[PDB]
Amino acid sequence: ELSFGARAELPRIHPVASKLLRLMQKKETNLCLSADVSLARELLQLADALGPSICMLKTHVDILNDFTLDVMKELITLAKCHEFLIFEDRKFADIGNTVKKQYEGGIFKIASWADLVNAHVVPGSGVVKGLQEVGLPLHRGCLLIAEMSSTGSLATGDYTRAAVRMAEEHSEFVVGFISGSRVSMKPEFLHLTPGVQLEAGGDNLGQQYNSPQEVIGKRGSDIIIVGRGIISAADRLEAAEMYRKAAWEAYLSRLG
Amino acid sequence: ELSFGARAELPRIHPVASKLLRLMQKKETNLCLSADVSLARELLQLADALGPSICMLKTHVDILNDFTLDVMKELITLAKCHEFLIFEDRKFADIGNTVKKQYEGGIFKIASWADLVNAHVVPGSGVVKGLQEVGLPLHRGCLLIAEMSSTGSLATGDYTRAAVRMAEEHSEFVVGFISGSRVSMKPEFLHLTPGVQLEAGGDNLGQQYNSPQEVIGKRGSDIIIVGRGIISAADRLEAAEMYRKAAWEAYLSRLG
Ligand SMILES: O=C(O)c1cc(=O)[nH]c(=O)n1[C@@H]1O[C@H](COP(=O)(O)O)[C@@H](O)[C@H]1O
Ligand SMILES: O=C(O)c1cc(=O)[nH]c(=O)n1[C@@H]1O[C@H](COP(=O)(O)O)[C@@H](O)[C@H]1O
Repeated sequence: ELSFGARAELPRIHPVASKLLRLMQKKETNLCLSADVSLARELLQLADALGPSICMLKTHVDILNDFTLDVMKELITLAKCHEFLIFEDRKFADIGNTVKKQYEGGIFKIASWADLVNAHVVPGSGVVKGLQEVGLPLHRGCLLIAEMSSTGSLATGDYTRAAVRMAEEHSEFVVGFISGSRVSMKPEFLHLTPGVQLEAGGDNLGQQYNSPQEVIGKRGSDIIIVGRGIISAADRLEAAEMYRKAAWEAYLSRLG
Repeated sequence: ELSFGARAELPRIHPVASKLLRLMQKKETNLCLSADVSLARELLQLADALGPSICMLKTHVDILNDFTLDVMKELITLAKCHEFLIFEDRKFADIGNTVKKQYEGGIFKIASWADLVNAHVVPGSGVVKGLQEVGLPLHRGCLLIAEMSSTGSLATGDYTRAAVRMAEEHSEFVVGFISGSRVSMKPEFLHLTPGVQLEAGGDNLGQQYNSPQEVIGKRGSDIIIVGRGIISAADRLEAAEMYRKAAWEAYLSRLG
């Protein structure tokens, strides 16, 4: 098993994955903050304070009450300053012709500011083809959703195998997965795992939690995605540091 | 098999489905226009001119370059005038806690203006639970995506059966399906079918077309969803009338 720094140099590595893996090793962080807030001021204050602790900030641009492209300009300034990637968790899931417009256009112009986006594989490979026609020219990457954290997920068995095949056949654009575990044996592919908290539990709407030690150490994922475990805490900086140290040590102990 | 007008009166009918079925029978239309345009002025001129020919106008609010809630105010005025429902084709596909915010909030406030939305079933029933916590109080309905028109779709076999079970277990909010065919034997549930053109063919990004006669007459669906077959035509009104007459006759001939 290679370190993040060595994976950053693999011959078939995507440039976006390489940039991410380099800053993960430099900063000793494999934490992605899920910045699940409705106010731009809160998003930007979290990005500034937690920027040093995170490899990635995950957005849902469509829950932000005061979205403007200028808010995203301020977010890019913080991403550059503190060295993290921006991941818009848009979960594209339409025919190729539709997702290309959803990615490039409308009010959000997601491709103009998002290093990474993600897509469901259920529509077939046209979803990836459509996104890549915008994303390849704009030097972006994509994650495919191979497994989900929620109760009753149908992303199991043959579905997960289809997501891995799709990623591997579109390596020019697909840089990894949203998954609960290592699903690809190819080290060029990132595994990002949501549904993470230090304590056992869930929410009232089908979210299920596992610990950083379980998903990084035992299940072999690379990055934890954490929302409420940080966002709902009083001291979001110390919460981020707890998650960072947990995920980083779990990674180091798997490397041996 | 019951007429649309008789289905509108079924004991377990959802009020949104009832309203739709009534106006389909009154206007002799089972055509949903996929208003896949980037300009508000074009969206509104299509809605006004084609309103009499359609039972439903399907939006992708996130490809509209000049979206404002006022544009949607003007669309509701046309929907009320000409009697059609508004369907935002958002394809919610996240955990329940996230989709409730995506549905109610952000810039789009989808639940404030959309009669219908749709959701993927891959995350499990939490997606429906989250949406219904916004949509039930706002008297809205939802369609579940049981089958898709695109090449390589994984929405087949057990997946489609899971979508039908999920819809049937959430009939307070779920009013039907996006499907290629009749998938539910319960007549209270609408079947809407995209991937429709009069001529054989497809697009370059995995879209596949079938005719109105095939999907309404042979496959037993209720409503055709048509985008480019109308939108790319020179005379969009005459194109809409051709699709309307095709879908309506296919429906009548299945009734006998
Ligand atoms: O794509 C995602 O990040 C995602 C996939 C998934 O399977 N589960 C999942 O929870 N998510 C997202 O990750 C975040 C989880 O947030 P918390 O449950 O608050 O930690 C939310 O923003 C979800 O939308
Ligand atoms: O939910 C949808 O309407 C949808 C589901 C599906 O399986 N296939 C599909 O084409 N659609 C949508 O229906 C429309 C099809 O447009 P045309 O291919 O131009 O007729 C697009 O807006 C798609 O996003």
